[PDB]
Amino acid sequence: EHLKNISPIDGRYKKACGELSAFFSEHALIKHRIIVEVRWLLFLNEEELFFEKVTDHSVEVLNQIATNITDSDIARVKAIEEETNHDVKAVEYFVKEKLKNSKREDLLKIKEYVHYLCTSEDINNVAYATCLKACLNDVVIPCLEKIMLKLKDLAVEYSHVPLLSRTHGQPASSTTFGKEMANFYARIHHHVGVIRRVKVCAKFNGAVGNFNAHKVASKDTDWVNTIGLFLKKHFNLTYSIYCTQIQDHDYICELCDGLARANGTLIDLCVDIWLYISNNLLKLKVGSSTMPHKVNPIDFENAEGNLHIANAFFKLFSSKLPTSRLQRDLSDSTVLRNIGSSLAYCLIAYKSVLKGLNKIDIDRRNLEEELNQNWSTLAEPIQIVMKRHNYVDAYEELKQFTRGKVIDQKIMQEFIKTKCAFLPQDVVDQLLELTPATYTGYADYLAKNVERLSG
Amino acid sequence: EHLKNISPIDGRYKKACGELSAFFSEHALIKHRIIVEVRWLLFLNEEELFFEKVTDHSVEVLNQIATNITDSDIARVKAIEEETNHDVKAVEYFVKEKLKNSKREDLLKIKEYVHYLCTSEDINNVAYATCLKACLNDVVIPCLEKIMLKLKDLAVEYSHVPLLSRTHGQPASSTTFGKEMANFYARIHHHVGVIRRVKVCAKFNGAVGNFNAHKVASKDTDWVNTIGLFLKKHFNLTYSIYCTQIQDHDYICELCDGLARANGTLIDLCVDIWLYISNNLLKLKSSTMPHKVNPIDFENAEGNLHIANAFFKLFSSKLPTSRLQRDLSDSTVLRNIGSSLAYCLIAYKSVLKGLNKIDIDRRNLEEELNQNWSTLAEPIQIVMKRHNYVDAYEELKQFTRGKVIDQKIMQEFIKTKCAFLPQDVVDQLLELTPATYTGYADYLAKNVERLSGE
Amino acid sequence: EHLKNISPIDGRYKKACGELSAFFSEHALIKHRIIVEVRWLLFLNEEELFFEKVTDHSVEVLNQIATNITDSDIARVKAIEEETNHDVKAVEYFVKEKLKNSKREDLLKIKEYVHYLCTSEDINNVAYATCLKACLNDVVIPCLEKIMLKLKDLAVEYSHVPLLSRTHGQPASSTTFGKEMANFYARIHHHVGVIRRVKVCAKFNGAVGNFNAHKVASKDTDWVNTIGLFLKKHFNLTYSIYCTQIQDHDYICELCDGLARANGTLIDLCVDIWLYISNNLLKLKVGSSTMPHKVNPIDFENAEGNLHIANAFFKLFSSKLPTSRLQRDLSDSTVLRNIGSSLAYCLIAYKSVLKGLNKIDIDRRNLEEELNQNWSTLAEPIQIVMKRHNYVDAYEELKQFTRGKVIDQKIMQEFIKTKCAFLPQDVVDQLLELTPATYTGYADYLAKNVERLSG
Amino acid sequence: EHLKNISPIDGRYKKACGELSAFFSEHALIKHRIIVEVRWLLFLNEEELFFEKVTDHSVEVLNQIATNITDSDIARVKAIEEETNHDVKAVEYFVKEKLKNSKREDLLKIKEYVHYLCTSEDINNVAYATCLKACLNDVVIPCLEKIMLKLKDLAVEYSHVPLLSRTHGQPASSTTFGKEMANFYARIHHHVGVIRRVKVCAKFNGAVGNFNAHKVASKDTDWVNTIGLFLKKHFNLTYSIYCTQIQDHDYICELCDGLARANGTLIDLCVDIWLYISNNLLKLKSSTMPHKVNPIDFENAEGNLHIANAFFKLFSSKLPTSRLQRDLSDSTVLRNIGSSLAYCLIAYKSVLKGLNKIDIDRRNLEEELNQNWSTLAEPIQIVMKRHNYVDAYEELKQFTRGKVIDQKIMQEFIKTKCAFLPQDVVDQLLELTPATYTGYADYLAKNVERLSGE
Ligand SMILES: Nc1ncnc2c1ncn2[C@@H]1O[C@H](COP(=O)(O)O)[C@@H](O)[C@H]1O
Ligand SMILES: Nc1ncnc2c1ncn2[C@@H]1O[C@H](COP(=O)(O)O)[C@@H](O)[C@H]1O
Ligand SMILES: Nc1ncnc2c1ncn2[C@@H]1O[C@H](COP(=O)(O)O)[C@@H](O)[C@H]1O
Ligand SMILES: Nc1ncnc2c1ncn2[C@@H]1O[C@H](COP(=O)(O)O)[C@@H](O)[C@H]1O
Ligand SMILES: [Ca+2]
Ligand SMILES: [Ca+2]
Repeated sequence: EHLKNISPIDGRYKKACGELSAFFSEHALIKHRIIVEVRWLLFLNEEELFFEKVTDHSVEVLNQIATNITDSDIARVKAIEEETNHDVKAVEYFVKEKLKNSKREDLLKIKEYVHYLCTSEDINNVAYATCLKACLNDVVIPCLEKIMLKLKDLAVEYSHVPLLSRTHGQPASSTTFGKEMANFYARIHHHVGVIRRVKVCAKFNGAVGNFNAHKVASKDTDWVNTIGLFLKKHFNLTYSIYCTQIQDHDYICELCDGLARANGTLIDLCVDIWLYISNNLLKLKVGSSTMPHKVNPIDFENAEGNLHIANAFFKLFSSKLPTSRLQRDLSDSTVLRNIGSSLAYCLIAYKSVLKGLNKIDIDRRNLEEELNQNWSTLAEPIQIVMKRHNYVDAYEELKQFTRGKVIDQKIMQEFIKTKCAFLPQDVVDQLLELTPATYTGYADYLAKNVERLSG
Repeated sequence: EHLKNISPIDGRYKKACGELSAFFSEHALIKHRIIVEVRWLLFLNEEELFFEKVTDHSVEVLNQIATNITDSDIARVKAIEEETNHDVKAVEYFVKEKLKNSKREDLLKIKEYVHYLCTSEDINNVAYATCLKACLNDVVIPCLEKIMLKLKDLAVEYSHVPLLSRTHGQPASSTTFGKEMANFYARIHHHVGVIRRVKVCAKFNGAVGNFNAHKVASKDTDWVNTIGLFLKKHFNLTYSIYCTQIQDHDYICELCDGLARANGTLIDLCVDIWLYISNNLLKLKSSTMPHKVNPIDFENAEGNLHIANAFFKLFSSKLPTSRLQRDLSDSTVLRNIGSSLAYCLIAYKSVLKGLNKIDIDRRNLEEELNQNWSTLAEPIQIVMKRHNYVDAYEELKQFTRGKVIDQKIMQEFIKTKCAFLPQDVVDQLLELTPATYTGYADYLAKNVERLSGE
Repeated sequence: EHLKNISPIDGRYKKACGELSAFFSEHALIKHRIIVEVRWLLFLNEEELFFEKVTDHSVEVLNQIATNITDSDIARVKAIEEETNHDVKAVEYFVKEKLKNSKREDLLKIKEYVHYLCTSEDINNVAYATCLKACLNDVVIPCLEKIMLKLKDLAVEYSHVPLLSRTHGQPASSTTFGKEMANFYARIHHHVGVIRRVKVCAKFNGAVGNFNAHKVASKDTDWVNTIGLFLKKHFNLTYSIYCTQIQDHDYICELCDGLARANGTLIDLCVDIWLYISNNLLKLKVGSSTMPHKVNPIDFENAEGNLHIANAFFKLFSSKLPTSRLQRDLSDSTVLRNIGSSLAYCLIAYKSVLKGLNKIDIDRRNLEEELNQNWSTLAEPIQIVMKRHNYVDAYEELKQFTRGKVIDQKIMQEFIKTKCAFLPQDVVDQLLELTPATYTGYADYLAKNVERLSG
Repeated sequence: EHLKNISPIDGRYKKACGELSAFFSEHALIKHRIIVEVRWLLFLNEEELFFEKVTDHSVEVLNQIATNITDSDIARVKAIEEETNHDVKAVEYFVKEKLKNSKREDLLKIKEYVHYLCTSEDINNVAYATCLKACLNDVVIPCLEKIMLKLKDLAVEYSHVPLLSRTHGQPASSTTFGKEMANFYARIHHHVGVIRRVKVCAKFNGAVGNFNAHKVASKDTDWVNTIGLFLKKHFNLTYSIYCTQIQDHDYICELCDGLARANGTLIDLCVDIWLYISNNLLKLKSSTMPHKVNPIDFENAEGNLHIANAFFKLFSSKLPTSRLQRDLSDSTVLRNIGSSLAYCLIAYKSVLKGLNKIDIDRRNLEEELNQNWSTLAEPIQIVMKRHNYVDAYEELKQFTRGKVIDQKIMQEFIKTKCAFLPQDVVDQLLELTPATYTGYADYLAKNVERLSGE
């Protein structure tokens, strides 16, 4: 009866993406807001800006509010939100309540300083930044790196296996299966590196970004330095100093754009794998409800759909998050509640990709037969050699010779024997030893050396 | 506990969109697939194409597999699916086992005909078609029609209330608040009419759309006509004859495009109401300021309409393409139709909540109009021209050079520069104010239902 | 040196789309604005709202301003626009000038009534509506209907030609080449009908949509009825009564969405044709710069790109045109100047599709060999017949029999002979006459009857 | 006559973006392809991989094919293309015929090596890479940097000018005009830094990316290292080793995404300036009203930034996918990179034109602040709390119940409800006004270049 859920995220695919609810769910949002509030009061206590330090034990009681958050804690916040119709204000009340309800006298004194000087977005943006960072570092990017590792394994394992290339869908100079996978490794590797280099930013600046309240409360405090310390020490966050009521969200747009480019590469992979399978060059480990031996690339297909959905959210984010009327409009708040959904679609797709990739094997006989039926792809190296030995208009010579004939091995090798005999005999012999399977350039070297040679 | 859900659809906003799960959830899809399977067998029984009509009571027993589907039945399908890793197959197995266990001879006889001649998409597309049609007809469009009704109520109630227009954000010829709401009514009315006219289509054509199986099974049956009947009689659906393994989905794209255009109009409305409120011209029925009331319903709507539209653009771009006789990437995409409509419903309910908080601020409306006498420049020029004056604009410009234009200056222009006019015309110009220069705004606002057209 | 143009529309592809400049170019916009201004004054003359009718000859002199618009007329408008920095105001001045510069005394009287009561958007929206309507009716939809006719011709011509279907890329029950093309006909036919049914709307309502000026000028005139007459009589346009300073643009969004769905179907076509060619089932009329007999589906590929570009504009339009702050912001004006570009990308793509489709022929031998190597697709009709004669678990019987075997003709027909012998012998004989080429259902009937049977 | 062009890029806005045609037009692409071909042959000559170094003067003659390309040369390539229907092939033919006609023996000898070992995309991708890099470095980014400079000039000049903030469109704690411009400066500075750090990549790897031809032609050459050298020495480009027939285009997507994020920030700015102007707080340096001046530069920018972003979203979604070792659908898409940057340039030039019309309206700024004393609710509560007051919000709410909050009421609250405060603190509260309650807005605005970070 998670089966009665409308979103396939919380419905059909909940098993695939459930680990995300610790980062993104209203429960996790409430939890992290409580933590941010508690950490702020702990920092005010540390700094003694407004009161003398509470007792060592009162500090641990203050801590425990943030380190032991229960389901009932969450229900309590929701209960209060029914009164307030303000979700962050409900958390202030909750934290003050737990302080009132504590034994401690010093804690009863300092409870009025909960949320002191803050605006709601001070709490929210840190909650989101810490959840997003931890989600990507602990769940989403590791899943991407698993796909990357499997592509590298495939690149090395099949580095030598000749494969007929297709440009415009049609036969072209050979590659190897390893090399084609190496190409996807190299791109995913680059995408992961760009994404990991985006800095997750936060701010803590009050009503409109200017420390208005803070300046009145404590005129000799350098609030820019004090907040930078707060965010670094309590959250390991970079501080984006310039903001209105909202953090600008540009780092979210950067991350999402990065993930969206990764997703594009993965869609490219999914469709190529589908096409290799269509052409019977790859086989899948055991399907069709009517044909007993038919096995379909349904993991790649499911992945392709969910990568497109993830990218829809990601385009929405980068398009709408950067704009907010004056010192803010609230339309960004609901949009941001869908960051979790966007990364769920990524995770569903990435896990399907992994499942698909682990099912594939090469079909050597089919790979070989295709290559041996596509001798026309040897046109270029014959011309290249002819030209190296001063032949003029090599392509026209081959064109003339093959005119009105169906090009095959016999014709290509007759062309070498009777039209290239002017070459040194060792060069002629090497032309005669070339096959579409052996004309693969440095595909094998490049495939097995991709870890080292990719930028 | 729904608080641990990742999607805001099933978490924070569950209350606002929960009525959608009867149409769109895996439970709803399972339920409707079972119904399609049962009705196909009922139809084969009616038609006697492959066996003689079963007993009257056996057709009652068959129908009850469809008319009493429980959470238990749903969990059973899911259980079978762990084995099959094929969802529709798991429904075939389920209907068969209900038939095996029925304690009816003639039903044991016909159970091998469950899903006879069908492909899974025959079942899926009818299930989606009926769910989407019912959802729009019963939940989604009536919610849009409630916004329409409120906009028309606002248009009538405030038809006569003058409002300083703004073009490029700056003062322009007056309108009325009711008229500005009538504009949105006329557009939503048009959109709803377009959406209602989209024909919901379905197919039931076997593996690849060609009745391959059907033709072998019963070579003298006119299957085009038989399926037309099946779809109309059992589901009240329009038959789209041409298909591959999949129904083309073009009608879904059309409905989605239509919804997205209505959403764009509603975004236009949300931002304008926000601007009127910002300019203190409307009032509404803040954690720091004691008397501050913010347009948070309209802001929430605005955000959720953008989200619905992201899905809608996705559907319209990806649904139309499928590799050859189909690739399966559409299956997972279609599972998001309910989410897209949940964003709509959340947004529409926020609009309704916001519109019901609206009141005019008459004093601020009047004060603004009374400080924007420069907007009477055009009617003064219009009337000068009517009485054969040449370059009326340059004359007014000449007169106001270096002056800050206000009431005194504009009425001085009329009295001293327009005195050549008939005195009755002079007198009418001198009675004009920005609040009375509203053209047929009041007329158009009151008559919008009657004049908005199709 | 149209080759120095930045847009490929006015550069590389100008030959393909040049007929559009009569509808959409700054030249055409100026031209149609002049016509709208002249027609308004003609209507004021007809109606005698503000002056007694000019002389019969003065009417023809007034007409000739709109029916003889030259390149120098256009340069003159631009010259004036350098002064005004207002493009419509420059047209008012131009029309007044031509009236001043006319002989006529009555025309010298009425020239002050040029643009009388109008706002600039009154002129613009009618200019755009008439250009858009005429462009779609005369150029864009006829090109689409040409593709539709070619698909119908292909559907009928090849209605009988058996073709191995592929679902998930893999073998499935047969169809015919005609039938697959018939499917595209049926969708394009539906799209064209939806698009032709959108009503092109216009308005003519002054500053803010309310007839403010008009009501003061002529209090007893029913302006709603008078404008409806003006738009019908002078332009054959539907009147959208409700507007601000701008016509709402919703009909443009409807048309563009319609074209975008058509484009999606055509992208589906382009990729399917590419895949049939990849699989050597279709051949192209005569390529590769290195392989002498290679001919690539470059027309389909070029079409696929330009359909995506057209759809980018179309998504932009439906997303941004519906919103405009209060009684308008001007950001819609520049957006609308790209309607022409959007339809140029459509026309480039549609002409490439036509060029590609006229190059295709079937490759019967390849079509036949593939079918005859895919006997596994006969699994379903064997099971269907077994079941009709009371066999239980037919699929499992076939599965058991083929276990560990490579399914081929011999195995499938041995299954019929030795596992289906319980069937009436006439049914057994019909099973034994079935081939993948003859198992095509009613594909042939449906393909040749698509004109009549499509909805 | 350019007035007959369909695209506004080459029609109405030709003047604003014409400098782009040197980077992006078919003429520019033809020109750069010729240059790549010539430099490859020059490189084979330097390396002596297939023939001995030609004569000193023959290398001068070869280089001049590249350094003096004319309109005539371009028309010649086009002429050849009518025959070939292959654009790069037409360039091979052109360079060869320049060589055949050169009147040099050693050049007649080596002309068969034009395009040796290459695929057309070897030539195309280097041509695009160099054009895109130069365009961004020389035209596009410097135009963004001019907006940055102006925003910083505004931030400094108006650092101290108080401005009533608006959250949800309604009064909030003050800021300053310079501070609100500093916010945009900091974001554009960040975006420009990201865009500048994208590495422009190229390849030169033959038919399918594997040096198939190269390996057969010269089996002992380290081609990975040789091409690295070619690309760095002749074009100053980074080598992306891994490719199919096509370069992957990922770096184009990254640049485009970066530009699109800068565009979103500039859209945010255009709408905010429009809102400030609407609220009469800024003034600018109408066919009907004689004194009306509209923000048409910002409105034009807003529209063209949406257009640039439509292309950018297109590129990022379609460029990354290519069927197998490539499909040709990317070719026609890449021809639109120049158009996308022309929309950017048009928009950036409109922003610059608008920002240069800006002045503050001090009286209207001051008057608004002086009518919004309710915004001092927070600092009053903050200070009460600091001196141990409990539920300060409820106290102020209690006091203002049923009252329209104004200066008199707020100062009465301080004098009668906050009198328990130290008198110096009371005195400071009584000296606060909404115009002086601006926190560190002035400080942050003046220090933005120094504090915006990377
Ligand atoms: N200025 C503000 N900053 C942050 N949150 C706010 C602000 N004003 C109201 N809210 C609350 O933000 C939440 C927005 O909910 P939603 O639109 O569903 O994301 C509600 O609980 C609002 O009361
Ligand atoms: N040809 C088919 N038609 C319809 N459904 C299918 C087909 N092949 C597989 N399926 C099933 O459809 C479901 C796709 O799931 P998802 O990708 O999560 O939408 C899986 O249960 C597949 O086994
Ligand atoms: N209220 C208005 N209605 C229509 N056009 C206007 C208006 N105000 C200014 N314009 C002009 O519209 C044109 C817009 O140019 P662009 O932004 O390049 O499309 C300019 O010539 C402006 O002067
Ligand atoms: N494999 C290829 N690589 C690069 N260009 C090609 C290839 N095959 C064909 N072309 C040419 O690229 C151009 C594509 O033009 P367009 O579709 O207008 O961008 C045509 O001149 C084609 O002949
Ligand atoms: Ca194949
Ligand atoms: Ca205002």
